[PDB]
Amino acid sequence: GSHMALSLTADQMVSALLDAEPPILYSESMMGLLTNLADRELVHMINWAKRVPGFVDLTLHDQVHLLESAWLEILMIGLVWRSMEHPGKLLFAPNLLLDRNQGKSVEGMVEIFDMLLATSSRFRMMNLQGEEFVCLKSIILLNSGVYTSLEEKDHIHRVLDKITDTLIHLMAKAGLTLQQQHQRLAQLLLILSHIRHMSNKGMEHLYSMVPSYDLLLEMLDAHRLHAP
Amino acid sequence: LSLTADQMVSALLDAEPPILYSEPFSEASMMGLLTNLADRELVHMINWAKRVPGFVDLTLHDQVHLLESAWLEILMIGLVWRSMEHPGKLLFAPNLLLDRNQGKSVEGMVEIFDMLLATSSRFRMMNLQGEEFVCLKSIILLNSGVYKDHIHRVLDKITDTLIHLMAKAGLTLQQQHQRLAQLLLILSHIRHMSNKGMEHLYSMLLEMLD
Ligand SMILES: Cc1cc(F)ccc1-c1c(Cc2ccc(/C=C/C(=O)O)cc2)c2ccc(O)cc2oc1=O
Ligand SMILES: Cc1cc(F)ccc1-c1c(Cc2ccc(/C=C/C(=O)O)cc2)c2ccc(O)cc2oc1=O
Repeated sequence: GSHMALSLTADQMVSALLDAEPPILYSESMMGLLTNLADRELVHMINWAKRVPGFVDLTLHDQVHLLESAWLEILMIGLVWRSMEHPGKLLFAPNLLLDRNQGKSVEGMVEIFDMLLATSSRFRMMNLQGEEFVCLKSIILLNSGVYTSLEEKDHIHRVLDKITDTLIHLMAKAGLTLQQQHQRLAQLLLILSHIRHMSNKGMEHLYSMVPSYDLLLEMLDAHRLHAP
Repeated sequence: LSLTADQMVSALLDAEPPILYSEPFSEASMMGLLTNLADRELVHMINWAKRVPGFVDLTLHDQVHLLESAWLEILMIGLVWRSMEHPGKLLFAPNLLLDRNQGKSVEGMVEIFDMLLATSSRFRMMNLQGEEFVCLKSIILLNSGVYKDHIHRVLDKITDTLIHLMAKAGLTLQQQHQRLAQLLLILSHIRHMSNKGMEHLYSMLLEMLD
């Protein structure tokens, strides 16, 4: 059978997102290594993205739009998640744990590094859970590009409300008061604005030294050819 | 800090800057007109910043950084608010209502226009209220240069304040959290616009604060 996204309970949404997680990939000149990693991560992101409840309900063209706006933020949230148990360090991959100082070997890279580090330490001191993380990553995929067919927008927003509900359930089951539930949610959603900022600074940097709409369309298209 | 939700709102409503006026247009004239308008609003913005509860308690360094980081986001949300009832147009001032065609007269400008219009169309579709608006505007000032325990206390207070307005208007407990989220996710898109806007402006405080 098939569960429509707007029918999911909070626990079924959490279970769907946890089950969709991509694996942690390994690293194979700093930049060449990072690009290869991202490239490989990308193929997996696509598989993940189609398992986000509500995503395949959209037109294909709308799917690519959302993925074109969100892809670098998604890479980044994952990076900051992996880096959480390693203060001062970015875990690009387990064989590629880089610190602030190595970052200074690439011009302008330290600033983004420091932004990424600060986001990671904020997640750490907030004690972000795995179950919250997956909610935030999905929110990113659905939200980044939604402000740039009226039924598609409404549907995307209704799925966003569902993940929000799911985040509130997690916080209520963790014992937070209503005030605390609202404040932590707000705090998590503001971190998302900073992740957007990081992404834009990241993109500026990449264009100055990248998946287009057309490649992501092709990669989305290619997914349908995968052997199950 | 000590204030109630009512007092916070009241304070925010009282601190609101005025709507300024602009002083047929060419490209260079339209941009001079927008520049001079924004220059004039920045003065009032600094003044409004100082009346935001919690802001002057920060160090002057933190006050300058937040404002330097957030000024365009603030200009932009004020614009999107003003333009809300004007489908397909940006109300930069009552005497400077500009349509999508008018923005095509400067290289790169129209892309930002569309993004501003979408934001504005989104606040209309949501029925953004004045009191919610002022809360969001203050969240932007406190959030945009944030990444310190004190900033986050004020933020939590504004969150609480937004929720109380929502409660006051009869929204269920689920509707409240849903709406709060929908609004703070708009803040992501406003940050993005600011970034795009800054990029374009490179393709060309200490006093009022101290
Ligand atoms: C650290 C950094 C600085 C930038 F300034 C731009 C991007 C990054 C960055 C990369 C590096 C990166 C390098 C190249 C590309 C290019 C992709 C492509 O060409 O398809 C993408 C990311 C990254 C790679 C893998 C990953 O899991 C997370 C990451 O998070 C980041 O913030
Ligand atoms: C529409 C736009 C496109 C850009 F690409 C950059 C900024 C804007 C923009 C401006 C125009 C603007 C033009 C010049 C300057 C400053 C120039 C300078 O200091 O030299 C600032 C704003 C603006 C002006 C007043 C206002 O209330 C809101 C506004 O919102 C915007 O998004």
